[PDB]
Parts: sequence; structure tokens; C-alpha cells
Amino acid sequence: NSPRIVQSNDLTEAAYSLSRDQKRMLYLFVDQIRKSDEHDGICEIHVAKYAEIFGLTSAEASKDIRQALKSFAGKEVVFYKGYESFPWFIKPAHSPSRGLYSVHINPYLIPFFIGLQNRFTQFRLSETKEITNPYAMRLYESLCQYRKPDGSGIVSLKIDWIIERYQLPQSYQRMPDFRRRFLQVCVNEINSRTPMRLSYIEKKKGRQTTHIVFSFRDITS
DNA sequence: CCTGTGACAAATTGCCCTCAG
DNA sequence: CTGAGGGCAATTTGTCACAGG
Ligand SMILES: [Mg+2]
Repeated sequence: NSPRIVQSNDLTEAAYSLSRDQKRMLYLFVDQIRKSDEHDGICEIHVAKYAEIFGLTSAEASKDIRQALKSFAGKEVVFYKGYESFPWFIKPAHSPSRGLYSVHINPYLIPFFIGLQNRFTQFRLSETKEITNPYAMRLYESLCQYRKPDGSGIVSLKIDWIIERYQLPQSYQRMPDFRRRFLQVCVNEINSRTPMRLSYIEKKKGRQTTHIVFSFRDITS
């Protein structure tokens, strides 16, 4: 039953750092954007509906959905084919009434959310909601960019490019760490908490790894 | 140069309780 | 009963020294 989340490939591949909680909210606006046209670009958020859709308590849910908002100040996203740096909101959010929050999306993002009828990413929210780690979030998010209908696919990604688009810590430049605190972690989270069955092999030129080749079956078979 | 691992610091997790309405 | 607050211990995340190929 989770609402199918349908995003521009543009989005799937862009450069931003958002928290777990924050990306969670990301999925929710773009849905309200999808029932929008010729838009105003304002979005409502209902605390009760959050803690039902993400299995939280009323009280904890209202922490997650407050802090996150304050830490959208500053947050940007860079678009590429291009070096076009954008910003998430224009006025901060607020709650006219008890429980509802009205955010104000930069309406110069609307077409970058509908993108193109040619190339776009889809998935259902049910897949992703038991992920704690966000980097795991971006990955499954891209991994779906390539899924063919039966739930399977293949892809090679390049380390210099994962670092940019997903915008990871500088200390991960050394691979020994990269594979410890990002690689084995995000493959373990996905292959545990989602309906996907992953594995990986490294692509090495010379004395250095450079690509990761991701390869996945829908666990449903 | 490459790597893996330990140890320490700094940020998250979910869980707890107060209080106003 | 709800949600706007304060606080938390345990684990998960970011860093870097050191040992060997
Ligand atoms: Mg929380």
C-alpha cells in the first residue's frame, strides 16, 4: 500500500546531503507535488499521518519533523550536463495549527520533479522505510533507476562519482575505510530491510579500485 | 604506494518523562 | 487523548595511528 514514489532521474542523481529523517520527508512532498499541476508549491505535513506511515510515536515523530526542518536552512542541491546549484526552501516552515506544518518549496524545482516522460525512476515507499542509514537510501534510490520490470538489473558505478553525488565524508577517500563504514554497511542494510538481493564486485585498474559493479535480484523469486 | 584493524571522538538511534491544552 | 519540550544510554558513524605486502 505505500504510495508509488515517482522521481526524475535528475533527482535520483544529484548532489546533496540530507539526513535520514529529511530524505524521508523528501519522498512525501514530491507525492503532493505529483497531485499538483501552474502550481503554488506549498505542502502540508500531518504529524499523525507521519507516525502512521513510518510507524512512529506521536511524540518522537514531532521531534523528527522539527529538527529536520530547522536543518533545511543551509541545505543545497547541485544539478548536472551542468553545475547549477539550488536551494531547498525560500521561507522557513511553520505550523498555523497544532500538528500541521506548511513548507514552501522553491518552485524552480517543480519541473525537475516531474522531469521527462522519457527517463525517470520509480519505486514504492514500502521498499525503503526500514533503512536507518541515508547513504543506503541514495543507493537503492539509484539502483532502482536501472531496474527492469521483473525486479532485477545490473550497474557499474565509479567511486569519484559516488563521492560527489551522494556527498560523503572526506575521510572515505581511503578505500580501507570506504569499504568499512560505507560499502559493507549499505549493502547489509539493503539486503536485510528491503525486498532486494544484492552483491558486488570491485573494478580495478592498476593499483587502485575505481568502480563497483552492483548486481541484484528481486528477492521475490 | 596498497591495504585491514583498533581506538578515540563525535553524531545518531530509539526510548523515557514533563506539561499545556 | 495529542503533540511541543527536555533528557538519555547504546550503537552506529567518522577519523586516524600502526603493521605488513
Ligand atoms: Mg526520532
